[PDB]
Amino acid sequence: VFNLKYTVEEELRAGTKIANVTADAKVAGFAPYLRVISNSEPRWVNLSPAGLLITKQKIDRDAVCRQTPKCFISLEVMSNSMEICVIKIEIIDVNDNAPRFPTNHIDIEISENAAPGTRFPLEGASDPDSGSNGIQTYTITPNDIFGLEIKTRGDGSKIAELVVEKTLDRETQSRYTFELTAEDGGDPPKSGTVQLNIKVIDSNDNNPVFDEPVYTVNVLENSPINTLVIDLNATDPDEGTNGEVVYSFINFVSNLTKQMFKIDPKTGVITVNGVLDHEELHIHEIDVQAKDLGPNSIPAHCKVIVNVIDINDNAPEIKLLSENSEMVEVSENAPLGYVIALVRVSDNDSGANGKVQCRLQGNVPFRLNEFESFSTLLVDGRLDREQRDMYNLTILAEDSGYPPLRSSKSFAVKVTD
Amino acid sequence: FNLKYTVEEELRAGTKIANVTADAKVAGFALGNRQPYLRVISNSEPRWVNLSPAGLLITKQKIDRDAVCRQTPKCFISLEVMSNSMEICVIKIEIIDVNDNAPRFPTNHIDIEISENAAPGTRFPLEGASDPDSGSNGIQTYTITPNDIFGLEIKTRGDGSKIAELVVEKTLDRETQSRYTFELTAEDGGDPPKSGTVQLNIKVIDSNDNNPVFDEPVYTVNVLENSPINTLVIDLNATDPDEGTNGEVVYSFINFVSNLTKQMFKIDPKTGVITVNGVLDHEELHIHEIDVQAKDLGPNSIPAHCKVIVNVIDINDNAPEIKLLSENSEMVEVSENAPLGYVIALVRVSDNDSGANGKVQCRLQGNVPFRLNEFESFSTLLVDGRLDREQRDMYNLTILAEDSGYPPLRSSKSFAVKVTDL
Ligand SMILES: [Ca+2]
Ligand SMILES: [Ca+2]
Ligand SMILES: [Ca+2]
Ligand SMILES: [Ca+2]
Ligand SMILES: [Ca+2]
Ligand SMILES: [Ca+2]
Ligand SMILES: [Ca+2]
Ligand SMILES: [Ca+2]
Ligand SMILES: [Ca+2]
Ligand SMILES: [Ca+2]
Ligand SMILES: [Ca+2]
Ligand SMILES: [Ca+2]
Ligand SMILES: [Ca+2]
Ligand SMILES: [Ca+2]
Ligand SMILES: [Ca+2]
Ligand SMILES: [Ca+2]
Ligand SMILES: [Ca+2]
Ligand SMILES: [Ca+2]
Ligand code: NA
Ligand code: NA
Repeated sequence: VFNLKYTVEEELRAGTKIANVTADAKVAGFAPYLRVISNSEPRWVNLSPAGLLITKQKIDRDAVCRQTPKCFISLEVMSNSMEICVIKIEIIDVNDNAPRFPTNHIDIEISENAAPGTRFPLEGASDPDSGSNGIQTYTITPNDIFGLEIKTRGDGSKIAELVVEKTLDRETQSRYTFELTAEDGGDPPKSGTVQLNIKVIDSNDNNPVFDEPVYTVNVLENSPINTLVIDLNATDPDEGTNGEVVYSFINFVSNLTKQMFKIDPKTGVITVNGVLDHEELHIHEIDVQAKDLGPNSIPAHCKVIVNVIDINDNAPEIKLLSENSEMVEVSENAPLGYVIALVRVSDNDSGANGKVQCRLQGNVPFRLNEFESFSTLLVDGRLDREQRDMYNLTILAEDSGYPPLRSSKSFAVKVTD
Repeated sequence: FNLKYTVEEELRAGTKIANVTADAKVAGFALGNRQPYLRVISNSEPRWVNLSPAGLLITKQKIDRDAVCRQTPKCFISLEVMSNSMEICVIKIEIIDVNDNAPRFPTNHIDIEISENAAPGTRFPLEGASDPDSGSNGIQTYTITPNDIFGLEIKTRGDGSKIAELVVEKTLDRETQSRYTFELTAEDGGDPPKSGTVQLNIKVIDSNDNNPVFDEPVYTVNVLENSPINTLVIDLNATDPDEGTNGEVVYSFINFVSNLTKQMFKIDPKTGVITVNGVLDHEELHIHEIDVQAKDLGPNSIPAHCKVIVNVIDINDNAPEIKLLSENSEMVEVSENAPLGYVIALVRVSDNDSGANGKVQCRLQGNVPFRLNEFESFSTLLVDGRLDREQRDMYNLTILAEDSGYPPLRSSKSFAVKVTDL
């Protein structure tokens, strides 16, 4: 009641003659000669009454027991009613089934600025063959930014995972592509492969940058509403909303500044939005922020100095300084340059455009004379009042601008003794 | 013709500015017998300064120089007076500033808000104060209560005024410090350098800078086969220091794990509690490899993975099995004339259950006209008493088979056995 043993390969076509067992039954045992009782998987192996042990088909040893060492089948046979024996048939594995990959390729996503060291488990393959003939190494198309760690399992199954070697950046490289191979371990080691698409996702890692921290532009007073002041710009390399800068004024900034100026948020054009006045205020300073729409925003800023320019938008003004500012008087015997009154040569506008000169109408007994702050009305000749009591002067005064402006203070002058 | 004078501001009680009548005489002016020696024609803001019939020049108010002329290096009253008759005379009063206005912030509190992840050299502008004093009596500098992480840069503008600007001197981290409170104060250039102050509230806002750390990389806990639904395999943990949403982790499997894996195992996505969810079986499959990811709900996230190995435990749930190895399933034949060890048939003792739970003993029924003889993998039905066909043509035998497990499982197979002649 003793055993036998026989090796046959797999994937070997039908009827392939494994052993003549009638001759072997002699060589250490007893002597239809044989009757068959029990064989596992008779799909594979039939016997013959001649003692001939033949195969029935191509064996898919990989199918019925993938990735395992020694996979045999056995059977029991009886002599001419005599004692029995066990034949065991191990099915040696061929390197026929090469590495598979389920998908043809796989996409994966990684946030930029993931650390150097980060890992990603990705395992996928199939090499149904067992032992040395199974899977043994995966490997990437070698590069200086992405490496690989095979981690060897307790079974034997070589799993792998994707290490991130060097520091990452989306503004530089926004996607990578690699070829990922998977190898066998047969004398002619076979291998399929797959493409690997990496996609480097946008971290809001830059913040708005201004060209210079201070801008210094000139604009004219009483300007039209919606006239330009400056188109600002803040730069962001980041994707979409993580790079979509938006602009704003920030402080109270003199509540003037709020309603003297408008701002387009999406594009950074500071517009006029009110009656600018030199003679209200001669310079403006506006604090402008600009942040991205992303998360962890760090707004950048600037200051914009608007030097507002004087236009000649105010006439002159002539005030007469006395009791009764519509009329005055002096003597018949009034001497050389009796100062009868002072007057104000007064203008609001800056410098050039508010420098007043003033004559006196026509040929007249009264002259006029200037000093720094005001003007001295001083007589030139004398009235023999004898004939004529009064005569009502007007005083002419034009500023020195363009287009220049005027005004005139008419008043009276009788004479006494 | 010309006279220059000087008063301080905020001087009540009509203080005596000068005696123009004396100073006109010292320079040389009209000796009018007539009484209003000087006649006042013009004066900018008479509200402040009233002259006198007898040539005095007295004041009329606590003058506020900072009101009418804030932040400006000159603020003059000028007034003109004609002689008794003949000549004119311009009088000037330069009002000197004194430090009666200290700096002032608009509130008593400034709440700002920085993000973590803001680099060193990042800046923020900030309003400043209101010192309507003039010259150095105005604001000259600002200061933060000094520290190692924040500082200030004051920039001095063309106007003369000083503008402060909050710079971020060193690398920030919420997880270690989430709030700073500082004192922002603003100084004069006064003889007593007067100085008001205000609170600053930096508030470091959470960036999603951390990604879950798993307690280990490979977890390995064992569960019984046929174990019922919701019997827990392992409670997992991964840790995020970050705030709220950016902190809140969720747990799940990732790959085509094994279509079975998901059929057998749940996982609560909030807690990291992998429960059971199916008829888990040893004789189906003895170990699994569940691949768990945990990522934080929040911006520019990085996930974190681990591998839990669940060893399934063979319990004695599958029976023994007794397969007779003859062509006829239920009966067997043999001659009455047998030689005391005629092997009539074979039988399969067999059990799925691994190791000890499926190693099977097996016996006959009672009294033994025949006998069974266990070998490796199968047994052999030999004979014993070699009996007569004339008395008993047939017997109805039964085999027993009990495994070496607890609770111990047994089954049986009985059959007939007629006898012939040869
Ligand atoms: Ca095959
Ligand atoms: Ca093979
Ligand atoms: Ca292979
Ligand atoms: Ca980047
Ligand atoms: Ca950005
Ligand atoms: Ca980016
Ligand atoms: Ca104007
Ligand atoms: Ca003007
Ligand atoms: Ca003018
Ligand atoms: Ca004052
Ligand atoms: Ca003052
Ligand atoms: Ca002050
Ligand atoms: Ca941190
Ligand atoms: Ca987090
Ligand atoms: Ca954080
Ligand atoms: Ca079972
Ligand atoms: Ca079991
Ligand atoms: Ca059992
Ligand atoms: Na723009
Ligand atoms: Na947990």
